[PDB]
Amino acid sequence: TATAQQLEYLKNSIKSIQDYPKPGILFRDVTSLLEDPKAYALSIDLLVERYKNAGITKVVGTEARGFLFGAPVALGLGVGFVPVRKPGKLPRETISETYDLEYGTDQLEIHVDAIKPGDKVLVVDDLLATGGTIEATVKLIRRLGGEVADAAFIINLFDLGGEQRLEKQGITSYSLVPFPGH
Amino acid sequence: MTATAQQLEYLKNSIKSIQDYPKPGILFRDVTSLLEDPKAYALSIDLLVERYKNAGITKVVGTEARGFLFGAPVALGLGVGFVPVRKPGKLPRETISETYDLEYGTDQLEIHVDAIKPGDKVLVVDDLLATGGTIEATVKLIRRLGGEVADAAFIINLFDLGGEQRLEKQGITSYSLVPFPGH
Ligand SMILES: Nc1ncnc2c1ncn2[C@@H]1O[C@H](COP(=O)(O)O)[C@@H](O)[C@H]1O
Ligand SMILES: Nc1ncnc2c1ncn2[C@@H]1O[C@H](COP(=O)(O)O)[C@@H](O)[C@H]1O
Ligand SMILES: [Cl-]
Ligand SMILES: [Cl-]
Ligand SMILES: [Cl-]
Ligand SMILES: [Cl-]
Ligand code: NA
Ligand code: NA
Repeated sequence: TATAQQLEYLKNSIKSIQDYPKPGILFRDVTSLLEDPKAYALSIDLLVERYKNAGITKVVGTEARGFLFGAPVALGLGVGFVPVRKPGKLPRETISETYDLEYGTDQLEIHVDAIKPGDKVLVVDDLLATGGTIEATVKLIRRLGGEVADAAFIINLFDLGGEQRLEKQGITSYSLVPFPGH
Repeated sequence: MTATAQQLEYLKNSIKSIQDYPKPGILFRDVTSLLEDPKAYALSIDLLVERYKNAGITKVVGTEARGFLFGAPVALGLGVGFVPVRKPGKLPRETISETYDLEYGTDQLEIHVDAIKPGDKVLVVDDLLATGGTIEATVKLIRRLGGEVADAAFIINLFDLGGEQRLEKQGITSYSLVPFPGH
């Protein structure tokens, strides 16, 4: 759907920083896109347009960069936003999922009352790398009886194989900006 | 220009309160129940955008992570850039930092040096104003880069902790939707 001029504007809006966080890493920085009101609005409008007819009842966004894309997408779809958070940050009853980091593991939590049977959920995050956090988030949603088949991202690091990993869990990914490298 | 009684009631009733979180003797005001209610969440964003539509804001700064959920939709509603202020070691480009006092220790916030220019007029957004310590440090980051900040907006004001007065004395006018008593 989106024009060359639009996709090139979004790809050009994202700074890449060599040797962050360590030598030999090319970091894709979405904060330059957030600072540009044309790039930020275009990115939210394109994600909303993709899902306007999917019957989404809830958007789930991952802490913390995913909040910046999932919450505007919730408002554009006319639905509730549910955060999945690092441990200890949600105040009411939660469930937890563990996922791999580059170094060791960590947890994501969700409020148990945030998703129920008959919900259809979209997961939104800034960037698809391993897809570890998304696999964890999908497991939280399904444990509460929610349906999820869709994840949406600004950036797709397509050399890291996150998309095929999610396809095997029944998730279709939509991404605006593909970048090579790992 | 302000919430009606019906709107204030609806927003206040959309917020759940949790005793003895995150420590005993605090009554935690939880915005997640407002976020999950599309009527409450859209209303909250509409009321903040309306307040600043004529204020000449050039940038919105939102503090990590609950502030992101209100500052980002306000930035989009105003048609202006969003700048996150984050916990240390998350922002990848050149930063400056501020250290501030919490009840049981110190906390640190960072901002990208290139995100704020002299002449920028900045609105700061967070979910909840308590002592004002967090927003005070955020305002220092913005002012150290030459940004001009006269305005902070919140969903919730804990009016007993006098954050509003602490901020007005720093040239920051607060706009908050839901007042609650207590700490
Ligand atoms: N913003 C980013 N830009 C570039 N590489 C990234 C970014 N975020 C994560 N990675 C890389 O993806 C892997 C981490 O995967 P994950 O644990 O899914 O974040 C490592 O190889 C990281 O260097
Ligand atoms: N009762 C409370 N309910 C929820 N959040 C709180 C409460 N008291 C303080 N906070 C949060 O704690 C941090 C410290 O607030 P401040 O004292 O304004 O720096 C901010 O993120 C506030 O939003
Ligand atoms: Cl993050
Ligand atoms: Cl659990
Ligand atoms: Cl937070
Ligand atoms: Cl009360
Ligand atoms: Na490498
Ligand atoms: Na009007």
